[PDB]
Amino acid sequence: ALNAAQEKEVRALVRDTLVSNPEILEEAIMALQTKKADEQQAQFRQALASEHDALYNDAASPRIGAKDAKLVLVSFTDYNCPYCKRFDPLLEKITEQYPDVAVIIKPLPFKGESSAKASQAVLSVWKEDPKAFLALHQRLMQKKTMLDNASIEDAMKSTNTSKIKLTDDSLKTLQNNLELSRKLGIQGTPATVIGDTILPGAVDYDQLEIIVKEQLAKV
Amino acid sequence: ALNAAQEKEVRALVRDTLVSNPEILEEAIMALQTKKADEQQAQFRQALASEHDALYNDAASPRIGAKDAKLVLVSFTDYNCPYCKRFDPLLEKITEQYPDVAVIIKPLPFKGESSAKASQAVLSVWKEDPKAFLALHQRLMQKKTMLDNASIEDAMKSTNTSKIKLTDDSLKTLQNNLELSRKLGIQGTPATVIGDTILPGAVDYDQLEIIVKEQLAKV
Amino acid sequence: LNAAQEKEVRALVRDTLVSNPEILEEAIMALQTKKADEQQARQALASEHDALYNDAASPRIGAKDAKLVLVSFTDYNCPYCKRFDPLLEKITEQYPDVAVIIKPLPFKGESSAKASQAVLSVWKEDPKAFLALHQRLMQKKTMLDNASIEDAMKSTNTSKIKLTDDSLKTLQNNLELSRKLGIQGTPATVIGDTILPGAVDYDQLEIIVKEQLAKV
Repeated sequence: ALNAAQEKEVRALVRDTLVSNPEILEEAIMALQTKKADEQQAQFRQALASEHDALYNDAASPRIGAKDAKLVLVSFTDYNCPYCKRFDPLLEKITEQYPDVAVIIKPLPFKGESSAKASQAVLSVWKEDPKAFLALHQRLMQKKTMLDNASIEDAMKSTNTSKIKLTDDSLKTLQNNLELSRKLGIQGTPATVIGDTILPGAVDYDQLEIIVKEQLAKV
Repeated sequence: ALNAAQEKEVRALVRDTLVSNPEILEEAIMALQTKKADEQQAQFRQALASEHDALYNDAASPRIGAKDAKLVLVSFTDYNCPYCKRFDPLLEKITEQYPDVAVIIKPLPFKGESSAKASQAVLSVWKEDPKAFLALHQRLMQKKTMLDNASIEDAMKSTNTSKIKLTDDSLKTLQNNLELSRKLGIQGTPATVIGDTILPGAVDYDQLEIIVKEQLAKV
Repeated sequence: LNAAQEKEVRALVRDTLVSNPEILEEAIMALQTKKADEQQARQALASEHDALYNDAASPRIGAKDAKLVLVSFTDYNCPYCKRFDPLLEKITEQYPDVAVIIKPLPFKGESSAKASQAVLSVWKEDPKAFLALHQRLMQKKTMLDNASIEDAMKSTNTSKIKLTDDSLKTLQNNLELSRKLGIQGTPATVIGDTILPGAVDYDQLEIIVKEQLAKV
């Protein structure tokens, strides 16, 4: 053992050490990144059921894939999130390889104004010209640099959506995405809803393919 | 209480433990998501506790399944609700496949006049002749268009309950269900209490099996 | 100290966190403000001068006394990074006055963090072997996994080198760095006072390097 008083001082040092040096946390996160484990969460079934219509029946939420689809994934993502930029082509590839599968995008504004603006832009484009959304979506994901208004205008120009107005209705959609994320325990991106579980972060295509196939099976 | 060299060393052992063993972090994350999920559900669970006798001990509320079941679902349903019609067979299937599980029906007058009349009919049947309840319950639930005077009467004719009087007392039980739905936050049908969670809509058999199995284990 | 007590501290770290998730929620909050403190889209590369150019743990391709040092933020699993790396190398080959520092990033997932651990670990212990492993991992056309990484390290005489936990500290520093410079994707190359935001034609790259080299 060790002094019953020393025990409680170690417990406090665990708290003070982590909160004061978040690089410790971020390195621990880096360490967890090297472990190939899907960290699927089932803590939120009730909340997912309770929010079914907000997840899957919101016409303002862009869709990649078939409206006909048998399985719909919900991607909570941020156009400025580096892991998001890399995880999205995997999600896209699922819909290409499994046409029975579609992905609903829920953009989030976590990394600031330009995230909010990009979110606004794609949501607006989706509402006015659904078929032009995917190109703009991809173009934003390809930006290697922190977005700003200039680089968003460029993305819209090179994807012929520059003439589409960013609307106020789209911001209501964005605030829904946010409150919805709040309720599903989603505090980081990318988070992916696949049936009853949430995939709290990005995974390898191999792991994603298996998870889709298992849920695509259940229906 | 603890020297400076050991404070210095407990602090360094925080970083090392977490970075060397990311699994600790993963546990801590799950623990947190569980905390979140539980806190978001606390109001609902308090209500479930407060309305326990109205939920589980009202002899006027019909039951499908063993009176001594280990687990009792509570189905808030409406005979004119088309999703209730798709879902009810799944709830029945659970009692068929899992004899330790029973379902209590809470009929609701949500969709209109014939919803109140249909609820009154099955509640009235249940109390006079419980054995005769289920065939009528099934029959009304099978009807595809909204019920009216004639189809409720035909439903009772084909299930030999036509000669059972629809009581005023049966309406006390109906009003009780309304009260119960308000206090539990049930603002639509179907809704199912399963242990300490509530399914707020129709879900496929598999997803319902998983919740029932899980809640059955915790007993 | 005291090896027995040290065992308990380790188990306390786990039990304290798992039994009180609120500590983790504070810590994430603390991390949030950290990421806020850093994020920023002729600005921040200047502040981050020592991080950029004087990290011993950061691998270098080219002369140690080079007059121009490009900084390559890159990912071993990123196809555009795989195609662009040979071009940055060719620059050092054709312009021995130009060196390239490598900042591996984990953006494309679990193998990217491992590939990054391997090269940073090899650079600390066996710097002579870094370049061979770097090109090897960059020349694989499939997603890295544990097998192809081990296979790549055998081929380059580095299979006896442990992938350290300390190299993750460096990998997290690269994450910090890219936040402060507004680098959200790969490849991205720092050249003088400007950041080249993707894969470009060699001819284009050459022109920019040649001008910055003359600015010195």
